[PDB]
Order: sequence, then structure tokens, then C-alpha cells
Amino acid sequence: AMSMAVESTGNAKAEAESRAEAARIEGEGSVLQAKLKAQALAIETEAELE
Amino acid sequence: AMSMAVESTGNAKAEAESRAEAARIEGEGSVLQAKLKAQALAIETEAELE
Repeated sequence: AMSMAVESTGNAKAEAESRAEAARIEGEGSVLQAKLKAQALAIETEAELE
Repeated sequence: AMSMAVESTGNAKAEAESRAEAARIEGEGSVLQAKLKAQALAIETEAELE
């Protein structure tokens, strides 16, 4: 029972923490792309404003 | 009866605690993605506001 508990919790935590790490990387990437796209829109619409 | 009790409770607790650990990792991941996506929206809509 102890061995099954540790194996099952390791198997679940691996597939859960890989997803969590990938989601963290995607969140940081998404906010950085949000900054870059914000600059892109704020300059495109500013020039098109003129 | 004692052996069956311990085996059944170990087998149930393994499949229950793996799910609980995976759900905890998913919750932490989800809140971190919520922060990152919150920053992404708060900058995208801010630039699009301009």
C-alpha cells in the first residue's frame, strides 16, 4: 500500500507538474507577447491616426 | 479481513491521492496561468484602449 501510494502520487504529480510548468512558461510568454503586441498596436494605430 | 482491509484501503487511497496531488498541481498551475493571463489581458486591453 505504501509503495502503491508513492508510485501513484509520483505518477500523478509528474503529469500534473509538467502541465503546471508548461502553463507557467506559456503565461510568461503570453504576457511578454502581450507587451510586444501592445507596443505594435500602439504604434500602428498611432501612425494610422496621423 | 485485516489484510483485505489494508489492501483495499491502500488501493483506494493510492488512486484517490494521485488524483488529489494531480489536482493540487493543476490548481497551482491554473492560478499561475491566471496571473499571467491577467497580466496579458491587462496590457492588451490597455494598449488597445489607447
